[PDB]
Amino acid sequence: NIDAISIGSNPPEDVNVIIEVPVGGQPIKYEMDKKAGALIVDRFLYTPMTYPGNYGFVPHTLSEDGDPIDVLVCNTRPLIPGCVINVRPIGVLVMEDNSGKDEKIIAVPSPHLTRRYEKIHDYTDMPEITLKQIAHFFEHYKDLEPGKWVKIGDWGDEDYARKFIVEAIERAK
Amino acid sequence: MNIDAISIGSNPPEDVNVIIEVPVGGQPIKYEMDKKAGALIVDRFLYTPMTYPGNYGFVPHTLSEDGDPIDVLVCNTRPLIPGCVINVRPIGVLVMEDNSGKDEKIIAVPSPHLTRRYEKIHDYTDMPEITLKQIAHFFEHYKDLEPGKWVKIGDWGDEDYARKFIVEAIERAK
Amino acid sequence: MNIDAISIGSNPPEDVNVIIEVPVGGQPIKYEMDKKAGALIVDRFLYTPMTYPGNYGFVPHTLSEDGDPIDVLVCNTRPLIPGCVINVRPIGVLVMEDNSGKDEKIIAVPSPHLTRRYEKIHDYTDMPEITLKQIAHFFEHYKDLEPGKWVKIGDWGDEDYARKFIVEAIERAK
Amino acid sequence: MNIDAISIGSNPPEDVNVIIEVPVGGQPIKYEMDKKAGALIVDRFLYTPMTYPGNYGFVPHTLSEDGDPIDVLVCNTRPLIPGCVINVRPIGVLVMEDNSGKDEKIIAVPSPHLTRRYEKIHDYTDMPEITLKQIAHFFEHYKDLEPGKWVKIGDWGDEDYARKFIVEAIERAK
Amino acid sequence: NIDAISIGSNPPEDVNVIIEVPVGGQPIKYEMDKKAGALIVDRFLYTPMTYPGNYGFVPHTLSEDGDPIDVLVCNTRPLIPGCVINVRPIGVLVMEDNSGKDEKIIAVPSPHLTRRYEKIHDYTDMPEITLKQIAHFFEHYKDLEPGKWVKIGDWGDEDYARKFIVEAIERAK
Amino acid sequence: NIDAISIGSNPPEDVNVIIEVPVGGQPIKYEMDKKAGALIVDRFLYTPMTYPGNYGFVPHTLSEDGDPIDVLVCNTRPLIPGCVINVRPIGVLVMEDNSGKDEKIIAVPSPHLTRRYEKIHDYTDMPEITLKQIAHFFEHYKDLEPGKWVKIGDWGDEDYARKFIVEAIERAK
Repeated sequence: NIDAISIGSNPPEDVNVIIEVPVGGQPIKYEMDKKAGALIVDRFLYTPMTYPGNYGFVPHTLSEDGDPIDVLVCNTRPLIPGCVINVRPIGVLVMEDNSGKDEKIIAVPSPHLTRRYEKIHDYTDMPEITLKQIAHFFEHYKDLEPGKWVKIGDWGDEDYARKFIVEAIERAK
Repeated sequence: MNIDAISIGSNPPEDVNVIIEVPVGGQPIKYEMDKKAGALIVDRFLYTPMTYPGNYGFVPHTLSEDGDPIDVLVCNTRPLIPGCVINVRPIGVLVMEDNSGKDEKIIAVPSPHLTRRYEKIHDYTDMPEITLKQIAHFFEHYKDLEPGKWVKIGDWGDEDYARKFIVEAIERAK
Repeated sequence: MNIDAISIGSNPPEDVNVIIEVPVGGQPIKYEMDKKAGALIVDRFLYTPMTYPGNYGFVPHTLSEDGDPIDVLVCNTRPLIPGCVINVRPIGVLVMEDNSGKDEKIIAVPSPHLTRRYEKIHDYTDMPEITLKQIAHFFEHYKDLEPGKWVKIGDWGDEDYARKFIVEAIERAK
Repeated sequence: MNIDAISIGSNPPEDVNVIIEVPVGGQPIKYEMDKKAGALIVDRFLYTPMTYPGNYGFVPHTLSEDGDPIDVLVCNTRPLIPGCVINVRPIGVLVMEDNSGKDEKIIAVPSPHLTRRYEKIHDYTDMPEITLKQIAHFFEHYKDLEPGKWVKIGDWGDEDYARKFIVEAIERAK
Repeated sequence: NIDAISIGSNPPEDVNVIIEVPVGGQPIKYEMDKKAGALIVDRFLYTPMTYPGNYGFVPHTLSEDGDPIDVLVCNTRPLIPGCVINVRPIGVLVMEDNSGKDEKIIAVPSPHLTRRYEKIHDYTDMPEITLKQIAHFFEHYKDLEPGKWVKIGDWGDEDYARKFIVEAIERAK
Repeated sequence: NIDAISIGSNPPEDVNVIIEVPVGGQPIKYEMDKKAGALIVDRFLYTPMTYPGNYGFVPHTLSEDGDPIDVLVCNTRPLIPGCVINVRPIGVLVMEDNSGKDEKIIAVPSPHLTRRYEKIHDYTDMPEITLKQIAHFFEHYKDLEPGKWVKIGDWGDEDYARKFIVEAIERAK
C-alpha cells in the first residue's frame, strides 16, 4: 500500500524513494502500478548499458507530465525492487527529449542509513566519473529506439532539487 | 500486491498479463503466489542441476481443471523481477502428463508494445527449435529426483489451442 | 503485500512462516517492515566484508521484548527471493548479548513438505558444527564497524527453548 | 600454464592433482585444455538448461584408453577458478556408456589438508545420496539436445575401482 | 604459450580468438604480454556499458597500428577470459577515431562447436538489432575518456573480413 | 612466465601485482606456483566473508618469511586471476599473527589506467570505511581455523610502504 509511505520526514531535506530497478540492472523499464502495488514491465531496451544507480520514485508527488518524480540514488550496492529508502536530494539531471523536459533527481542515502555519503550535499560533491556515468546512461540508453533523442542540459544544484521536489509535492496536492 | 487490481489482459486471449514467480536461469525452487497476501510462497525445492528456461509465472483470475491459475513460460532472454507483471502474447501450449494427470503450460512472448523483438512470433513453431526443446527438456526432467514422480511430454498445442485454453480457464474462474 | 493475510504458521511453533529480507550470500542491509505499507524499509547499510550465512528474515505477528518481530536465520544453502515467505521448522536459538541487552535469533530449516533435505534435523546440534560456527561468527562480527556496537555469543538454545521463545513472542504480540 | 611442472600428485592414487576446466554451477559449455599451449580451448556449447554439479577438470600426465587425460568431478560446494590446480582424494567412478563406448568420470573430494570438511569421505557412498544423483543426472542428460547422442549410466565404481582406474591411466601415459 | 596457439586450422575460414572480456562484461582494456603469456591491465573504462559479445584477439596477426587484430564473437553466453575459441569471421565493423582507422572483426563460433550459427556467413545474416548493439558499444564505450571520439563507418562483408585477416597474418610474418 | 614480468616501471612508486583472488571473492586461498605458472588451491576457509579488494603479489620480491610481498588493490571492479595490474602503493596493513609479523601493502591502480585514484597517495586519503573493511577482513577471515589469531597494528604510511618494497626487492637479490 503506497498510500501508507510518507513523502519523507522533513521534505525536501529527505524524501522516501520506492525502488523500481537496481544499480547494474538491465535496461528494462518497469513502472509501479499504484492500485496493484506491482511493478509493470513497460519496455525492453536493447542498448548494451546498465543502470548507473538504484532507480525509483517518490510517492505523493506529481510532475507536470502527471507522474511521480523519479530519483537516481547514486550508491553502489543493489537494492530490492519495491523497498523504500530515505534519501538526501543533491541535484537534478536536467534533460530535453522528444516529449520535452525530463528531469531526474540525484540523491544519496540519508546519513542515518550509512556514513558513506555523510558529506555529500550537492551534485558537485560526487566524483565527476559518477556524475558522467549517470548522464551517459540517460543520454544513450534509448539510442536504439527509432527517433528517440536526449540532450543533457545544465545540472540543477541542491537548491534547485529542493525547489523541484516542493513543486511536485504541491502539484500532487 | 493486490491481485484484484491486475487484469487478465487488455483483450484476452490475444494478450494476457503474467505475474512472474521465477526468472529465466533461476534455480529450480518452485515459488507460488498467495492471492490474499500478495506474496510469493516457497512451495518446493528441487534438486536437479537445472535452470528455468524462461521467465515463469501465472495469469491472475484464471483457473485450470485442477484449481490453480494457469501457468505461463515467457520465452524471452532476460531475467525479469520476481513479482512483476508482464503483458504477453500466447503462442502455444506445452502439454504433459504426470502422476496426477494432465499438466499444461502456456508458452508466450512479450507483447509487441514492450519490444519489437518478438513482433513476428505467432505460433510456438515460429520460435527456434532449440528454445522449444529447452523448454520441454526442463519440464520433462527437473522433477527427475523427486521419489516416484514421472513426466511424459505430449504433442504441443498451437496458438489456436492456447487461445481456447485461456478462454476456458477465464470461464472456469468466473 | 498484506502481512495480516500471512499466518504465523499452520501449527506454531512446530512450523512458522518467515518473510525473507536478505538471502544467503547477501551483503548485510538491515530493514524494518512497515506493517501499514507492507514494504521493506531500508534501516542501515553495513560495510563489514561479510555475507549472511543463511536466508534471513522475520516471523509476522510476533513481538520480542524489544518490540520487534522475531528474527529467523534459515540455514539452507540456496538463496531465496527477498520478500517471499518460507515455512520452516525451528531447531534452536542463537543467544547473544550486545550494547542494547539480550538479542536472540531463531535458527530454522525448511519444513519437510518443502524438501526432504532437513527432515532429520530437529535441533541445532544436528547441524554440522561448522555451519553453527559460521552463523555465530556472522552475528558476532557484522556490526563491528558501527560505533559502540559489540556482541558476545552465549550458549545456544535447543529446540525446546526455540519453541518456548516463539510461543512467548506470539503471546506478546496479542 | 606449464603442465609439465604439475605433478600427478604426492602419493597417487591416494591423492591426485586436478586442473580445473569448469566450475560448479557453470553453464554446460565444454572446455578442453591444450597441453602445449596450457590454455582452455572451447570444445562444445551444449544447450540443455543444466549446470555442472561439481568442479570439473582433469589429471595431468594420465591417459585413458581413448587417448585423453582422465576426467574428475570434484564434488565440493564452492566454485573454483578455471585453470587452478586442486589436490583431491578419489572416492569413486561414475561409469557410463555412450555413442563412442565407455565413458568414466572419477568422483573426488578436496584433500584433508585443504579443508576438514571431507576428511572422513572415502567412498562415493559416503557422500549424500542426492549429490550422487545430481552428478549422474547431469552427465546422463546434459547432451540430450545433441542430435543422435545417447548416454546410459552403469554401475558406480567404488573407491578401490577409482584407484585402480587412476593407476592404469598413469601407467598408460608412460 | 601463445606460440602454441595457431591462427586457425584453415585461416581465414576459421581463426582462434583469445578471449579478454566476456559478453556482459564491464569494459577493461588489456595488452597481451607475449613473453609473460599474461594479460596486462591497460585501462579501466567507466561507461555504464557491457560488451555486446565475447571479445578478444587473434594471435600471430598484426594490424597497421601494430596490434593483433580484435574480434567480437557475437554469441550469447559468457566465455572465460584467457580461453581460446575457434570462430568464423563474418564481417568487419569499420570506424574512425582519434588515432585514425579502427576495424574490428565480427565473428560467430565455428560450426564444430555449435550448430546455432551454422547459417550465419555474413554480418547481414545477423539480426539487425545485434549489429546496432555492437556499433553502439564501440561508438560510446570511450565516452567518459577525455577527448575520445568514434565515428562508425560502413560495415565490411564476409569477403572484406577474410581479406583483412589475410593481410594481418602477412603483416605479422 | 613470472620471470618476464617486471617489478614495475619505476618501483617502489609503482609496482606490478599478479592477481590471485578478485574483490568479492570467497575466502578460498590460492597460491601461485612459479614453475607451473598455475594458481594452486591452498586452503578453503569457512568464515562468511569476502575479499575486500583484489589480491595478489609483486614478482621478484622476497619477504623475511621467504615469499613475494602481498598487495591488496583497493579498487571495486573484479580483476581476472592471473592478470597483471600496475599499482601505486599507498600504505601497509601491519599485523601480528601466530607466525610473527604479517604485512600487506595497500595500493590503488596507477593513474595511467584510470583517473579515479589520481589524488590518492597515502592510505589516509582513502575513506575510513574502506580502510576498516580491509583490516576487518584480514583480522577475522581466519577466525574459524584452530589456533589462528591476528592482531591489527598501526598502519604504515606511503613512505613506509615504499621503504618496505625496496627492502623486499633488495632481499630478493
